[PDB]
Amino acid sequence: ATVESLTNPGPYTVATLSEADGVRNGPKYAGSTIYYPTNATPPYASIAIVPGFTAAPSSVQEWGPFYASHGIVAIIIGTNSLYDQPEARALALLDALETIKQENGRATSPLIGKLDVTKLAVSGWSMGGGGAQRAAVLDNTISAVVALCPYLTSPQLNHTVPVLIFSGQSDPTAPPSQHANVHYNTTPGTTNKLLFEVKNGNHSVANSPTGGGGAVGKLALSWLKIYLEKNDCYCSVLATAIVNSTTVSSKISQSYQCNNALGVVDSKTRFNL
Ligand SMILES: [K+]
Ligand SMILES: [K+]
Ligand SMILES: [K+]
Ligand SMILES: [K+]
Repeated sequence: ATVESLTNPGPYTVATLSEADGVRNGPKYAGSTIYYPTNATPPYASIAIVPGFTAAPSSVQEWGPFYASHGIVAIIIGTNSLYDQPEARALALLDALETIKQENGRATSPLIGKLDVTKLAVSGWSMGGGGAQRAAVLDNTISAVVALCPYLTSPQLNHTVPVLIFSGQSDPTAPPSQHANVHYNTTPGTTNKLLFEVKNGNHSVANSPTGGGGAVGKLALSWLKIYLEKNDCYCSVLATAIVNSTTVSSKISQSYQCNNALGVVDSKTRFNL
């Protein structure tokens, strides 16, 4: 229940599963690795993560052990090129979530009976981060979105899913003024949302929780503890992590509501260089 609880490595032991073990082969993506805690108390929430178009899962793979070491199952999927559009990326993520849902009943799976399939999140890089936010539109029962330097040009983001957007100030591929910032502002004002731009960060800056000197992981994990796991003890943690993280940011926009130990906080603050 403190910003110290956001340490990389968390406390749980991490193991992995894949199609090599019998995991469902989802038709809408190319390969999965499931990172899961071996010694957390069931059930576990899950997050599905997808890299940008053409990019291999190794580009975002450090999120897997990070989230799983904190009790959150992570399914990282690859792509074979299909369509150069963030909407095929949304459907890939939804198919990854179906793989998680089936995994909860898969005979011989170490995760049989251990997944809370109503606590599902999505995350993605570049067009995968546009896809993650569109996945929330297409399936508004998803519990959180973590977008990593998202790319999506003509966004309709009509959803109520708490969404955390990371961006890179120096991102040439998905420049924040044309992407992340627009995604933040077109998401409904009543939707819980948070925008964090890494000062001088390139397009890859949120590909690992170590981005922003660790700020990326601290904010992402706090966000999921609150909105995916429904653990209000992490409301004040996120707030502290945000203040602590301003040193490495060039822009923060907050518009989210959160219950702490003493009451309700409706944060709408903005930081700019
Ligand atoms: K496949
Ligand atoms: K799979
Ligand atoms: K705050
Ligand atoms: K809001």
